[PDB]
Amino acid sequence: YDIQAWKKQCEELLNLIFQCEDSEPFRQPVDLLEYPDYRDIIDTPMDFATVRETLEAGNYESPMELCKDVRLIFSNSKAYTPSKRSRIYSMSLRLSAFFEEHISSVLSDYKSALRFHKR
Ligand SMILES: O=C(O)c1ccccc1O
Repeated sequence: YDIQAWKKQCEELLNLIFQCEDSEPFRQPVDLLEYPDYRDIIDTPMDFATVRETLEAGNYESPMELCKDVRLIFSNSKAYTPSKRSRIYSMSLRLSAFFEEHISSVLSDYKSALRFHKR
């Protein structure tokens, strides 16, 4: 029932993601010189370094907020891809499955901690 435990759990999950080869296209903001039409399709760029920095700055109030930003990295890849069989989009799908399988317990534990506190 540790209400604060999600933060270190998310830091550790981000460490695992940064080690994953599938995260390489998503570690830093999409290079706008390499993809000049990116902002014509994507309204809100997001990347894992931004997520980590937001977390480290103390600017997430809950793991659900972090999860919304990570999910935005994946939805941006899905929206920008010219093909559902592209290399970068295929990496995003694997990385998304890995993230979802690991974040589930972080969210569950946080929500359980809040409920225990309210009780
Ligand atoms: O699928 C792609 O080719 C792609 C390229 C740049 C950024 C995100 C992407 O999904």
